[PDB]
Amino acid sequence: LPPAPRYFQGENTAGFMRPVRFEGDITNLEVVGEIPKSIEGTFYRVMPEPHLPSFIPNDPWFNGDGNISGFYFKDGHVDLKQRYVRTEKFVREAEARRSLLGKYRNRYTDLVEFKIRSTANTNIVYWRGQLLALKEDSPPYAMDPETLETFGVYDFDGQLPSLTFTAHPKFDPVTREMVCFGYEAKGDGTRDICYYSFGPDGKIAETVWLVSPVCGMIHDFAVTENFVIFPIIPLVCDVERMKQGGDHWQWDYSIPMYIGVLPRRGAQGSDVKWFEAPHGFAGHVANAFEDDKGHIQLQMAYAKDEVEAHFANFVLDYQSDKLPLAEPTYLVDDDMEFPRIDDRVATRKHKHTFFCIFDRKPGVTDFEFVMPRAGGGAPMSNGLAHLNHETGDIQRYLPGPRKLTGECIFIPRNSEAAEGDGYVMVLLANYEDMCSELAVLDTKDLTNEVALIKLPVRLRPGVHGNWVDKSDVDGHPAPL
Amino acid sequence: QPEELPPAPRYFQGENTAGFMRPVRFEGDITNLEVVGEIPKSIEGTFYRVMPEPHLPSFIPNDPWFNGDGNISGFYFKDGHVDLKQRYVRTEKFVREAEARRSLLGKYRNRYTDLVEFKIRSTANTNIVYWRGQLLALKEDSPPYAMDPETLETFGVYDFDGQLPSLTFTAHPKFDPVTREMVCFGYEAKGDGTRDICYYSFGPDGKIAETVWLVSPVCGMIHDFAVTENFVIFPIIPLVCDVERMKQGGDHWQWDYSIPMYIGVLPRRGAQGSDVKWFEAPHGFAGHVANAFEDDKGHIQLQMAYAKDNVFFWWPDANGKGPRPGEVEAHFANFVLDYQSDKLPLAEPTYLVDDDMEFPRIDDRVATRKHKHTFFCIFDRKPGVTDFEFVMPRAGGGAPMSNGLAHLNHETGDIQRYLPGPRKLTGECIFIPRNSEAAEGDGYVMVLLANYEDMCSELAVLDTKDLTNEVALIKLPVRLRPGVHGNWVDKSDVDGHPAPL
Ligand SMILES: [Cl-]
Ligand SMILES: [Cl-]
Ligand SMILES: [Fe+2]
Ligand SMILES: [Fe+2]
Repeated sequence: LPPAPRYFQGENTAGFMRPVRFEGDITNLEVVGEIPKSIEGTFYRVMPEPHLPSFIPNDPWFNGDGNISGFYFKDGHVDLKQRYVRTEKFVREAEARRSLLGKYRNRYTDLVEFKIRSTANTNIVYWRGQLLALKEDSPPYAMDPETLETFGVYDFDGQLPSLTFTAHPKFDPVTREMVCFGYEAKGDGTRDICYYSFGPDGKIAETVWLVSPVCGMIHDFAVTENFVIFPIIPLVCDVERMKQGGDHWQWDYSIPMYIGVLPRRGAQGSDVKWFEAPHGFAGHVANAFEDDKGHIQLQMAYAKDEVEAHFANFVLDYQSDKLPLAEPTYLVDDDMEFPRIDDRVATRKHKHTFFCIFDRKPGVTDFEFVMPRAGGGAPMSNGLAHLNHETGDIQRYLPGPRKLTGECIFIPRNSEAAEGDGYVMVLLANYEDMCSELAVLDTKDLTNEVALIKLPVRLRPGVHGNWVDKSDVDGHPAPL
Repeated sequence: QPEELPPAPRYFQGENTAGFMRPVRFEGDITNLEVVGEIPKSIEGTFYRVMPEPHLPSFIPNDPWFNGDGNISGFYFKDGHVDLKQRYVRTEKFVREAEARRSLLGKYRNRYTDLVEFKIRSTANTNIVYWRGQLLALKEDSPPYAMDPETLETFGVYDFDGQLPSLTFTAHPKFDPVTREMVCFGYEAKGDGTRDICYYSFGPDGKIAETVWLVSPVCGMIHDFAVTENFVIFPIIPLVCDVERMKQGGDHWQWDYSIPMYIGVLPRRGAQGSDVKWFEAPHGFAGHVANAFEDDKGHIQLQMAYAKDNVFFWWPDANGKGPRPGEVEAHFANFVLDYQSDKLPLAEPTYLVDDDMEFPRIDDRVATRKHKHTFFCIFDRKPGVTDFEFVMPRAGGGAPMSNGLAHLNHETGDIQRYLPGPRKLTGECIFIPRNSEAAEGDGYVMVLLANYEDMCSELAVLDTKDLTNEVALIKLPVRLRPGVHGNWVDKSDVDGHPAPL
């Protein structure tokens, strides 16, 4: 076997990116200010954090084993629980005490044969009394919301029709359905997309097989009352390249940003229309909804070719036979990503969005101090913004010149709160202290920290996270 | 409000919790620790160490470091790999404060400052030893807390199946490698300010063997003791307890300039309390015992750290006077005691080395018998050895400092010194026999380093053939607060203690 290094080396594991690899508990986290006493629930977030040094030099950040953080809030107190997902990779590498899984999404570089290659390191969502730890090349891993014990790879009682499960399922607040898909749904380099949904009784509802015009990355999707929408990133998979030891993904300058529209209920695969947005990068979906003309308003981060994407509105008409789309309109000027809405209006008209920004205004980030301490290979964000879509008012939270942010969560103030009224939480990297902090903001004034929770350790830059409110028996908020 | 408790802060403040002393308070696992160099693959066992680490901010401003809840680290070694397991002792203090989510226990050894009545006040934060399949987490004002060596689960306060005769159990029991006895005592054994010492021992069958009640000439701190084939020896630190001072909110301990360093000698087997002889060493501070043994004349050679002033300077005299931090040096002293002698005053001890030293360890395979190897912490004040300008603003305020280890060969007089570097400090070391046939003092030394450059802890592995060379440096991703005592439990020892030489 290629030798297993006994310590981490290279930019992906330097400074703030150095793996900690802790599993366990820190109760009674230190707090500056006051956590509102009525907040009750858990903030779950996932970070890639390699458990063992990779035998692959400069293994990318996005290949790291999924480590789940839960912040448990009650009566103005907060406790941390942290545990690795017991993926096949994690379990087999822990038993061997060395790395065995190879390059990102290239099984031809693995030192042993894996059934499931998931690092479960992209998203952590709640479904019917379990957490689902998500990686778009794999089924979910089911976990206990209270103990963070791993139950195992989850196939929804043998109903899962796809080899793959998106990191970005949508929760319909009216129907209580989890709306899902997988791309490369029949394995490496396949153009198969499987669209499927689960009702609140846990039974599969939709299953539709459709065909992508290229084997492209479909990272995120959008759901409206009557449609599901598949934006394709121009990253394209060739299995022949992989068999020679090459990358799963390669950028294709020549192709549009395809946006597939499929009827949400009772469709065949041939019903998909592959609209052609101008060449660019499909970032995260904020939300999509049908307007009173029945046209789809798709709001998502969009880049051409630190966060360098813009908050785009695409207008889609399923009835239109013209496949080429106009350039989108832009809702704000900011370099942005990681958009969140009040999920009580998901798949319907939203008028509040919260997102990460990278403000390049001189002085906002002390780059001279931060860059030599930051390591490499994770998105950077130096603030949050709140857009009111009705008034056009924007509030910006800037944590400080020596701090960066992850993706935020939104918490309704209570079950009677107006859309976008409540609290925002976001994990900060404090490069001064080389510690993580959890900031609690009131949506009445996003510029002010109501509480700053001071972790005694670093949490590596992570990916997605979700709020599970104690008032919601099914873990998801009630519709507005 | 009229009965309102003093407020509990929601974050740590003060020097005792700044920089490297900032509480982490993590419980759980870090497996497969990063290693520079190579851990010798034949090393198999666990290094257990305890640190005081407050779980909740004290209602007392600037609460001393030594008031922190006992947090147990285990470093599990096998086949050149090492895993960390970390867990708090479930003391009454820990459990009740966790349930209230606030501090309730008051000053060090002053129950009159507690916000509620405790049955057991232990923080179990001084030592962690192995006895008959359990860990015992030790604090000299309390019985031990029993813990699982594999999971670090707390079983609870331990009274040795109802046999424990004392309210108190020393942090420094001795393990006789020939008889396999655990030799123990407690001072203040009948409660606050009592002069009662209970000397007791447990055989390898778990049954109590000795129990002797004796009387201290003063209510003085007996932190450590020594055991020979035929004697037990009680050196008293001139820190003295007055209960009347405690009732007014004052310190348990206060320095007494006027008294000798008393050294009590009691026959080890079948004695009455009246058989103790209270020898009078010159006024000074009784530091840790390396080891004691009887020579061929039957005289006791007691080897211990000894200072001429108050090492525990945070407990000063009645006028609040004492030494500054770093002012008092302890030296490696040899006291000669003859139980048959009727002269109570003793000569000044002889000194084995010049170094400012403490935390002496021997090859415990010769404990209570003649030893010819000692490993100890040193504090070298030679300019440049510690970069104080860099370290002091990052160190917070904690235990007196160590910037190296030394190995003394008592036969040859040869000393080797391990200096980890100008921006690193050391804890107490452990000694590991190379194997069951190794000569005395032949094997490995481990020591936890505080690396102030990286603000991380490291575990250094040394071979006794050359103490100056790190064979492996284990790089923890976190800080472990400076701790107190630790012990090696070798996988080759069914009872957790090495076989006699
Ligand atoms: Cl598990
Ligand atoms: Cl326990
Ligand atoms: Fe994503
Ligand atoms: Fe001690």
